[PDB]
Amino acid sequence: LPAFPREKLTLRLLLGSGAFGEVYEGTAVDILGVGSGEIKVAVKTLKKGSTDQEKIEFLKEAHLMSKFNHPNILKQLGVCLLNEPQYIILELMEGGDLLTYLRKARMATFYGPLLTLVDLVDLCVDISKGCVYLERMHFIHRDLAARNCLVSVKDYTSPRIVKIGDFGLPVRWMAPESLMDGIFTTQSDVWSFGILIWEILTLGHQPYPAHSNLDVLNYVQTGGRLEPPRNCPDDLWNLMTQCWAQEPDQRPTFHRIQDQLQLFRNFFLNS
Ligand SMILES: Cc1cc(Nc2nccs2)nc(N2CCC[C@H]2c2cc(-c3nccnc3C)no2)n1
Repeated sequence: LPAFPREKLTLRLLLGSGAFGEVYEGTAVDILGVGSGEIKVAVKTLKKGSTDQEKIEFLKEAHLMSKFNHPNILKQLGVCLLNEPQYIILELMEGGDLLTYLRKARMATFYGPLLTLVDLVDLCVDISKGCVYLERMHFIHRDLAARNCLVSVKDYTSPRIVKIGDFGLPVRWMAPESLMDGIFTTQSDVWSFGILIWEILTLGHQPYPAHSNLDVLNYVQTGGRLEPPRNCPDDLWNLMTQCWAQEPDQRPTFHRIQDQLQLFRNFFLNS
């Protein structure tokens, strides 16, 4: 657990209060090493006067986050758990959640979307590399969706990186086995990854839009799948359908998904 002195941490603005207590944008000194300097950070706080039951949950969250060191997984830089309020220090993803970033790219201008197909494919590659790491760690996320991913930039012209954020009812993202049997495997995360790349390729559309949570479980259990995104490339729709195979055993691995996305990216770039 990366113990960090709260004296080297400064809280500057409030990002929100949708987790344990509040999330702050701040700065940390020497968090990446003694002479590294001041770096921008996100700070997950646990409210002072929190119950023992809440402290243990915060401690669990810090233990899970300490296991992840990958460019496409949100990184925990340090923790302040000796005193109250408790802090979980994270790398700052200034662009916010991927769903909002996608929706704003579609709904901002008249000329066209602020994200091209090649920008979208690179978002899929970034997420799939994060999933390969998780599959290798034998970690099952349980909630892979665009709302649970973060973007490093807020603009649409700078180089960007998408990271898998907060770790796991979200019915539209759940595979059929999770819905009826409560089975949660890396192959059910593969189902969710296909839902997330559909979200990316539609620039933030809600899956199964005409349907409700009860209609979704009925429709999906009986073989019904999402309609293809408008002008979606064939090889991307091929991989999306592979991810939604009724049997988890028939669904491809994350290592295969990364290769197929990489092969499509090369096939697309050569044209
Ligand atoms: C414009 C911005 C940037 C940012 N950046 C962050 N960077 C790191 C953690 S939060 N956060 C935010 N927020 C708005 C709500 C509160 C805070 C937030 C979002 C997340 C998050 N989201 C998706 C997946 N996983 C996580 C942990 N956590 O706090 N708005």
